[PDB]
Formats: sequence, C-alpha cells, structure tokens
Amino acid sequence: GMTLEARIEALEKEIQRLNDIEAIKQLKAKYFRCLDGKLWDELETTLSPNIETSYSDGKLVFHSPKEVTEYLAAAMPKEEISMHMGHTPEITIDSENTATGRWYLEDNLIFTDGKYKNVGINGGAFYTDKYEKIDGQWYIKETGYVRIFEEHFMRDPKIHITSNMHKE
Amino acid sequence: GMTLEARIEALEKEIQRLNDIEAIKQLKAKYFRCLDGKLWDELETTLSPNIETSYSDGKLVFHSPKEVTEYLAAAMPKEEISMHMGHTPEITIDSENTATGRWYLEDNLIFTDGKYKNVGINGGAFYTDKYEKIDGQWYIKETGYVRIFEEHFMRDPKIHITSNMHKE
Amino acid sequence: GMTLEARIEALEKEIQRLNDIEAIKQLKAKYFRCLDGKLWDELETTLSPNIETSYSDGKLVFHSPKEVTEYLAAAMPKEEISMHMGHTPEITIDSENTATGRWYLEDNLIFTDGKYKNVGINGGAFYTDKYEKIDGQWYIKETGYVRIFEEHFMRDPKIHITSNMHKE
Ligand code: NA
Ligand code: NI
Repeated sequence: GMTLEARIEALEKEIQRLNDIEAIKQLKAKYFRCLDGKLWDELETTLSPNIETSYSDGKLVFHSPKEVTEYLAAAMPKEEISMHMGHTPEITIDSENTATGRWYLEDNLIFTDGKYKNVGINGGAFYTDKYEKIDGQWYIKETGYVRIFEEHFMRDPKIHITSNMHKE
Repeated sequence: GMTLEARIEALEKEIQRLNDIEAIKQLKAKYFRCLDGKLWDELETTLSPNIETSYSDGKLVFHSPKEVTEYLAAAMPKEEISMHMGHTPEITIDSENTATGRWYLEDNLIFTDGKYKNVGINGGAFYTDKYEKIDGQWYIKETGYVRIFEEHFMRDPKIHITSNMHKE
Repeated sequence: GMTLEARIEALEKEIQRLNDIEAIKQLKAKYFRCLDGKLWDELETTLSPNIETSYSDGKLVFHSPKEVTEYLAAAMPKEEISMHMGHTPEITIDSENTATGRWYLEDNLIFTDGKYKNVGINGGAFYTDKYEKIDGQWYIKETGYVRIFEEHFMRDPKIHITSNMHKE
C-alpha cells in the first residue's frame, strides 16, 4: 500500500505534467498569434534564450532569437496576410525541463500589394516541436515538419478584402 | 518545509485552475457548436445570467442573453451556412470566478438562397473573451477582437453543395 | 469537514479525469494525423481491440479494426490529399473506462490524379465519438455526426501544387 505522503508525491508529479502541457499549448498559441500579428519583439520571447540552441525548423536555421525575428520580419512583410492555424496537439513532457509537441498546421497566405500581389498560398503540415523549460518558463527551441501539401495560385482581383489588420 | 496539509492545499488550488480552464474550453466549444448549428436557446445558456453584463464584442452591444440570441437568429438566418472555428486558446484564470480567454478564430460564411445568394465571406480574428463563474458554472460575459482579415466574394453557382444541415 | 485522506481521494479522482481527457485529445490527434498521413497500421492502433464493437460512424459500419483500415486505404488512395482538422473538443468522461467526445471537424479533400483529378471537396461536421479504456489505454469505438455542409467542385488545373507528401 501507499502512505498519504506517497499519494501526495504522485499527485504532485501528475499535476506538474498537466501544468507543463497547458503552459506549452499556450506558448504555441502565443507564437502563432505573434507570428500572424507580426509582433516580432513579442514572438522573440517565445524562443529559447539558450543560444546553444540552433533555432531550426529542419529547413531554415538561425543562431539567435533575434536572427529568427529578423528573418521573419523580412519574409512576412506588411503586404503578406498570414494565418497559421494549429490543431490537435500531442504534447509529451520528456523530462523536468524538456518536451515534444506534435501540431497539425493549416496555413493560408495572401499577398495584397507588391511583386506578389494577388498570390495566395494554402497548405498543411505535421510539425514536431521541441521545447525547453528555463527558470520556470517554457520556450520553443526548434521544430521539424512534413508538408502534407502546398498550393500556389492567383486570386481573383475582384475579391473584396474588407478588413486587413496590417493596413488598419 | 511544507506539511502534508500545505501540499494538499497547493494541489487543490492547481487542480481547480486546470478544471476551470477545461470548463472554459468546453464552454467556448459549446458556444461555437450552438452558433453554427443555429441552436439559439442552447446558445443562450452559454451567456452570463448576470444582467449587470453589457453583452458586447466591442462592436455590437446588447443588454440581455435573449437580445443577443434575437440578433443572431436574424443576422444568421437559415440561408447562411456558418463555420466559426476556434484554435489555440490561451485561458487565464483571473480569480475564483473570473477569467480571460484568447482564441484564434477562422470564420467561413456561405449564403445559399435569398438576396445574398452565392456570397461567400472568409476571415480570421484574434478574440479576447471575458468569463465569469456563477454557482459553479462558467459563462461568457463579453469579448473583443482584432480582425486579421476579411474577404467577400461571389461563389461559382456551378459548385455543388451536396450537404447542408439547415435544409436537411 | 474532510480529513487529509478524503481530500487526497478527491484529488486522485479529479486528476484521473484530467489525465483521461488529455489522453483522449491526444488519441484523436493521432487518429487524424494517421488518417491524413495514410499510416494505416498506426491508425489501426487507435481503434478499440474489443470486437464486440461495431466500428461505425453512423453511416459506414465495419466489424474489425482491420476492416476499417482496409476500407480507408481503398477510399483514400495516394491520389487523394486529405485534411481532417479537429477543433474545440468537448470531452466527457462517463465512467472509469468509457467516455464521449464532441469534435468540430473541417475537412478538405483534393484529388490530384486519376478519374477524379482536380475534384475538390470541402465540408464541416459535428462529431460525437465514443471511447473506451482497456488495460490503461484509450481507444476509439465509434462515432456519429451531423454534416454542417459539404461542397464538391472542380479545381483550376492552373493551380500549382508545390508540395504533396503522397508523391514525395
Ligand atoms: Na480552413
Ligand atoms: Ni482550422
């Protein structure tokens, strides 16, 4: 049998796991919100401060959080509306300070002005993120993905874009 | 050090928080399901019964749950298929009976008949909801949002809508 | 009042419920990932091994997990890109080893080659799943759904599909 203290110890471990899972789901939510909102300084706070990290998605690789946000600010300019919509996470806490997260991504991109005016891009991907916990806080260290599909097309210029946060 | 009783107290607070977070995520799920299903009486049960509430999204404002559902029933008639798809919540429990929830919304609207026949509307938004807990149950009090984008367009009438719950 | 032991018992029940809810959300995530990835052997591991189960969605009915995956492999061939995107779950744990889960589905299907080349199908549905727990593990037993809508259309062959995991 188990004493009351043993049962408390078990509960403490279980609750810590659930708390970590929830913290990670909110971290990834914040990442997507900052990414699509183009809130680059805030997005930087989701990335690990441990610069032993190579900040990579398996394709693109950078050596600091600032390098990541400098790339993104250039790659995702005001003329590009983006939606990165995460679904159905599978978060595994791997240790006291490491974890893995599978996410099912849908992405939609719309170029409103410039050289790529009226280009639309839609896709899907399976991401597997790696996270680390530093001084009580979870951060994103790196990821990899399989692209389910991606399509590029020209949007009808007669479509009426009635709202655009990057103009308003 | 902490006694067993102190450790139990800590666990009770942590579990209550996680339970509240889960209750809120299910509440918002029910809201979207009732909204798109046009189950207006059921949707009304998700809204706070505290009529000190101004029921607002920052744009539209009503003074009771019934006023909200009367508006929605008129604004979202049988001829309008709607999908409001929530993603990546960030739920913060603010007190014993208040909370905040960020949600990443995609919306798709299709008009099948009437004056707006063949109109499609797609968009995205960042919502920040406010919730309150009354007699053990969570309710939605009000929200605000930033529209990421919105587009209006005419759908090809050659598209075959093979299923529509609002006709069947 | 409650003794420390009673308070521990209450916490054990609450944490087990939250653990079950999280296990179910990850189970359904795995189902969708395997479905769209066409990982049929892995998908089979999400289905209940209890063959007193009729494996049904209310429309299609099979009598073993293998029959389910044989159907799916034929129905969802390499020429069909699929995305089944789950949102906003409402998971109810019904007993120590049974549960119910509402899911808000968006589906997108694209045929790239064959007889249905350039067909696209988009839809939405409200699913209510039934789960069972066998030897510590949750499985999907069966489901039912209401189709919000479904549309069939021919895609412009000028669209550029730049990535497709089922060719790569
Ligand atoms: Na979508
Ligand atoms: Ni979605």
